Amino acid sequence: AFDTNIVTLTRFVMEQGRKARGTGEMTQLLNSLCTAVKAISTAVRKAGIAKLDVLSNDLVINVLKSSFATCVLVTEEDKNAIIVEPEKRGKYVVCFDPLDGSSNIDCLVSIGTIFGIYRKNSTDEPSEKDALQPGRNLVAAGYALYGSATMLVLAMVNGVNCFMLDPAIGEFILVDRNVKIKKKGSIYSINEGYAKEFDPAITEYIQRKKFPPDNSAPYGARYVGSMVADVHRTLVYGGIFMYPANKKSPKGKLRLLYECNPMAYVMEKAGGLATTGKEAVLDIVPTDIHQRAPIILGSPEDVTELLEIYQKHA
Amino acid sequence: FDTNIVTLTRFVMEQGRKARGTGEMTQLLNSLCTAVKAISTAVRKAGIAKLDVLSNDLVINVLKSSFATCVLVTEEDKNAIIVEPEKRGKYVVCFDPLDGSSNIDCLVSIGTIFGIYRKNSTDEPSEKDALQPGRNLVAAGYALYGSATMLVLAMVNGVNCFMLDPAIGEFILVDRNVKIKKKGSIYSINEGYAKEFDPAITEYIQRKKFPPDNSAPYGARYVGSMVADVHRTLVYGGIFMYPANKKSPKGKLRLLYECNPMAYVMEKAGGLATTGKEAVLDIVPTDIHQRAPIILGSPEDVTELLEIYQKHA
Amino acid sequence: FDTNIVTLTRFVMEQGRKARGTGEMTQLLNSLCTAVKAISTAVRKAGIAKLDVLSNDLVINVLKSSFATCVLVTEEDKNAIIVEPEKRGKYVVCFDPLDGSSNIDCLVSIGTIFGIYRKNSTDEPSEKDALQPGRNLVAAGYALYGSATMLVLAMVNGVNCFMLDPAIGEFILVDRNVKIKKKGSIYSINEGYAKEFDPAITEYIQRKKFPPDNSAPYGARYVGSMVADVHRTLVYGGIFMYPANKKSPKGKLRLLYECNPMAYVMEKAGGLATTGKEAVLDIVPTDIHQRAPIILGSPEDVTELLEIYQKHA
Amino acid sequence: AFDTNIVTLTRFVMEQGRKARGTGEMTQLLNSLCTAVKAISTAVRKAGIAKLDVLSNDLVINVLKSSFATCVLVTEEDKNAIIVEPEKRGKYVVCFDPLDGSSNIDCLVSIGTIFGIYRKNSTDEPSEKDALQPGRNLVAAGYALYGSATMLVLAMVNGVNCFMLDPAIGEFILVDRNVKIKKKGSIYSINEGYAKEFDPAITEYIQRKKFPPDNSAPYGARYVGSMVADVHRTLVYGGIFMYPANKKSPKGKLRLLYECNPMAYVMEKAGGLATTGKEAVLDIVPTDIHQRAPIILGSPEDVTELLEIYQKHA
Ligand SMILES: O=P(O)(O)OC[C@H]1O[C@](O)(CO)[C@@H](O)[C@@H]1O
Ligand SMILES: O=P(O)(O)OC[C@H]1O[C@](O)(CO)[C@@H](O)[C@@H]1O
Ligand SMILES: O=P(O)(O)OC[C@H]1O[C@](O)(CO)[C@@H](O)[C@@H]1O
Ligand SMILES: O=P(O)(O)OC[C@H]1O[C@](O)(CO)[C@@H](O)[C@@H]1O
Ligand SMILES: O=P(O)(O)OC[C@H]1O[C@](O)(CO)[C@@H](O)[C@@H]1O
Ligand SMILES: O=P(O)(O)OC[C@H]1O[C@](O)(CO)[C@@H](O)[C@@H]1O
Repeated sequence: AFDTNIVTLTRFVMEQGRKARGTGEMTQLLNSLCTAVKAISTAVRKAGIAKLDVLSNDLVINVLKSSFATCVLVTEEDKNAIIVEPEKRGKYVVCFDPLDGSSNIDCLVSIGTIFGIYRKNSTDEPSEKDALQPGRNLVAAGYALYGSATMLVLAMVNGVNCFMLDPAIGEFILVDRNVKIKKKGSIYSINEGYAKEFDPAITEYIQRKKFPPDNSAPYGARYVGSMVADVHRTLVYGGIFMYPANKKSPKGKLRLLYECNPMAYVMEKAGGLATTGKEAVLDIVPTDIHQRAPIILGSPEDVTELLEIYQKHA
Repeated sequence: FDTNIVTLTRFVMEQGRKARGTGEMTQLLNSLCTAVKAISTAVRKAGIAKLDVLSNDLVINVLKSSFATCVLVTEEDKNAIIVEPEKRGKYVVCFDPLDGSSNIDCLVSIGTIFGIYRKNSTDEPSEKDALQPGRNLVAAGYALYGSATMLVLAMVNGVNCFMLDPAIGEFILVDRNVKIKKKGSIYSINEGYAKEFDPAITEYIQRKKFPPDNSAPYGARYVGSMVADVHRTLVYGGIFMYPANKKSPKGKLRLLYECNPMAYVMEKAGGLATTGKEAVLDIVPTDIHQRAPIILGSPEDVTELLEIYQKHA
Repeated sequence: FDTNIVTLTRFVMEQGRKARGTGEMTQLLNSLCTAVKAISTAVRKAGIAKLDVLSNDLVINVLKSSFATCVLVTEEDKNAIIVEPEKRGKYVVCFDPLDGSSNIDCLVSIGTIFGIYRKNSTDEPSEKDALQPGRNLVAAGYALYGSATMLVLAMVNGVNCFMLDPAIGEFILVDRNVKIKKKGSIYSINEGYAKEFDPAITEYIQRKKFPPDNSAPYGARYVGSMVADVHRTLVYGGIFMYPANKKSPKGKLRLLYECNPMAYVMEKAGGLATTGKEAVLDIVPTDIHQRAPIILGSPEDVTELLEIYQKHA
Repeated sequence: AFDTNIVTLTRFVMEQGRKARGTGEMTQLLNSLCTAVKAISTAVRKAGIAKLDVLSNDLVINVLKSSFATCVLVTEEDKNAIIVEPEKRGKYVVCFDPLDGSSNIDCLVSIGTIFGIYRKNSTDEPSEKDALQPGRNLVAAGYALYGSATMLVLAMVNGVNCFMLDPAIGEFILVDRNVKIKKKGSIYSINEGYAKEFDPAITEYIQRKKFPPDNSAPYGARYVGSMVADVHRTLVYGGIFMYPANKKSPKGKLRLLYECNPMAYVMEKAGGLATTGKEAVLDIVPTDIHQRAPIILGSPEDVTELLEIYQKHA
């Protein structure tokens, strides 16, 4: 044991970013983010022995500004975009959900940090307009799951890679390289306590998973109620995850910039699909930083089956 | 930096003192905690570089070494393990060393479940000493390997929750005399089995989604890991169900080391635990690996479901 | 991933079983290990963001809570602590909770030293029960907080060394029945006290540097922390000295909780421990904070120095 | 607790290196080195539960080459300088002692990693000649002490800073900023088992510390027998550390490039002095990568007192 050739997230992003002639900024940005992720992981691991959304928020803003790689930051927590001080500005726009579903801590349900990184393209002064790009423009996106293990999943133009935090050295080690989702899965994930408010396409799809017409075995249902936990299971095991709109949350619950679009970019770089039920989530041009969206994502055939049922109903 | 920390060892030692006992339960839970920490560290790095097997070996070894056990029943072993005379003590332990190990690929929280009986007869230790009603467990609980490692322990005196402090390797008392909510707002079941359900489960699920008294509908959650789902049911209230579907008409979950521990914890917290026909804890087992249907959780929610079972007679 | 790990708790429990005892020594060293891990974590981050005090409070609390002690003697406390009747057990423990705490500024390895006696009288617990010859300790040792945390434990059966595995928070048996080398090649003393030495220490130091039989000279090492210097003397052999200099003419180090533990460990490993006039362990103490001169280490090296003390009469 | 504004070694070197318009290479180099330091720290912390000089060596070479910041590496272990593959070359020369005094592990004596970093100045092809610069040219030097805590001490042109590894997050936190050694100390550190072979200046100096002519209190002696442990005590507490030549190790024992010169640069940036007894260690132009040297270092007045005794004797 004592491996002499550790592949850390920093080393990985460097061996790619160097083959691309990049300015070192991305490595710094993500190395910073990793420091915040280990700090939150440790706090969550001791939380009952020991508001954490708020402390997590502050920590992520402070390591991102000190990376000297960012210029506009968008949080769930902060009402308006944070524009970084000129001395510390670099060229990226980061949109992040710092501690997704923090009420789930009480029940020890695995929660996560979700992030999306854009490059600032304009010549003008950093404003929140720099944050209003469609998901399609993301240069990197991902999440950190704080579970039985801490996994950082990073998607960049070349594919999805998983890194697991080795607790003894405080480093994310590359554990799965260029991940791809199954074509067709066997689990559907949706909160069925909203049955009453679902649209017809949704309702027909669930019945087809439970009562397969085709008289195969019905799908298994799974719903942790933590988006990072449910998307991680959908990525490694396959299947479909659905948070559509239901009358009483008419534009969906999840936020387009820092929950839906990071997950949709990961899904797509893994060979999966992500849609509202009408358009692809990554093509939506955002008009508000806290804009909400329906999302259905997962294995290509499963999503395509629900898209055909949506087509049928309009 | 807190100087009078209550650890699981201090806690169990002071309760045992009141029994005017031998010290054997404290030796036992002390050893079990060593195994729990080692499985926790293993799951935390399961990826960097099967586990159910090592977990099984580890729990058996630390328990044989405690000088507190005489019969051991594992999910992994066809027959009960009888402890060597020189290491025998008075307890029978039935445990599931790493429930739903397949779940580790997806980072789903899993855990160790255990039930401890006292051997009461004078003849040689055997499987029959483990074939007691769950109502006769002297202690039970589970360790959850999740974003934090938690050990929940129920004994005659209540349910207490201990969190592993990873900096000093000790389980610290963080929650005392846990009691479940009387009525919750979450139902937990694998609805992919919908065609396989019976009339009462099906009518109950339906009235959760479409509430007759025009109430708020229940939220649904189903992690797919018994320890995670039951832990949320304990701290948040609600109902968790794994009834008989026709592919598992006795139920899926095993009575001695999955259903009975969890049911003993639920009833100690003021919750209820039923098959839909009898109390889980009052079933008299005939095979150490027999399965049972389970419905457990907040009292009003489980009663409601029991009233749909009997309004269906 | 090793499934039958020998922890200090398993080790002490199986030896105690042979005594047909009460289980009290195991309760005691189990609690002391909880305190040792917490002091270890504290020293490892002493810088990020006094400690002798918290260390002292922590050792007293875990010991009062073990139900195994009745008198406690600390470096930090003017008088012996008598344990409350409801928590009293049979042992007297004298300990130094964080020896040479000033050394932490320089990252010098420091440690906890302890000696355990059995209270033998029938009258109420008092300081007099701690005023026994070191020869009558039933167990002694130290925990070194260094690049690794090590607990060295000596009891009637030998010296064993246990290393803290920081991933599972358990002390693992890594070295069994440690015996010192008969003759070593390192002498350890604070030579800045050179004018204060006596004739025999001065002639001995001189013959280490300029060996009369034209031998190899000894290496000198002096960490300035009793636990580090004595630990190197145990694993590597040699001699360690803190004789009386005229500013400390009784010696500096305290008999009950620094000299006697270390001397009991040395004699159990086959080493010797002297003041230069008597065996340290046979001194009958009159004050719980009295000091003594100490010279301990490999048998041939300590004898040689004893022959320069008597060739000086 | 849970501090939201953690100052890590990476953040520190970045906030300096950015004010200097540097290429990001130094941050990468030292971030790499920190990964190797945490890995060795953890191995040493479990060594008895569990050649490590050799494994440590390999790990340090592999993280340095992957930093894309180095071109020539010099180790105690390897006979000749390691020239890095063109794809991975950057501009620094690193000379390192990977696990100083590894025999001291058996006795749990604190040992360390020592490093010196030069910039390659030549226009020619990386060779070991790039490593043969006098200590005066070092752009950064330092050490990692694996003790009761792991401390990384880093000296750069601006001063000496201490960082302590926080074990829970795997990060070196800045704990002492712009450190300076005491002018005059009260401890002298030398292996006096060599008394017989010392030169007259040394011998006179030790007697003056034990039998102060001036009839003050004699100095205290301390000698751990681990250079990193003894230099760290000399830096924080003051005093003098001496490893001169004694007949049977006639050019000193310690190596000029990766033991003496990193320590001499730290001492001097802390306001201390480091000398052979004849010249300043940092002005010696090395001719062999494994060249040995006398070194006496510590508080300015203490070293100056021994230098005057050396002057007297020639
Ligand atoms: O209770 P609901 O409405 O099903 O919410 C679940 C969703 O809410 C969150 O907890 C926060 O958005 C997500 O992690 C998850 O996908
Ligand atoms: O020390 P003993 O003999 O094992 O007795 C402990 C008994 O006390 C309890 O801890 C509660 O009084 C029980 O769980 C157990 O049966
Ligand atoms: O996939 P299913 O059929 O819903 O079963 C999940 C159940 O099985 C297990 O994975 C193993 O018993 C449990 O942890 C869990 O409650
Ligand atoms: O369990 P008890 O009564 O405390 O006895 C333990 C005794 O056994 C030993 O561990 C060795 O036989 C002693 O150190 C101690 O006095
Ligand atoms: O500075 P001195 O006088 O050599 O004393 C060092 C001794 O004092 C202590 O620091 C405290 O007793 C010991 O650890 C050590 O052996
Ligand atoms: O035994 P000696 O000759 O005093 O050697 C001590 C020196 O050797 C080393 O162990 C290795 O060079 C150093 O850490 C230390 O300064």
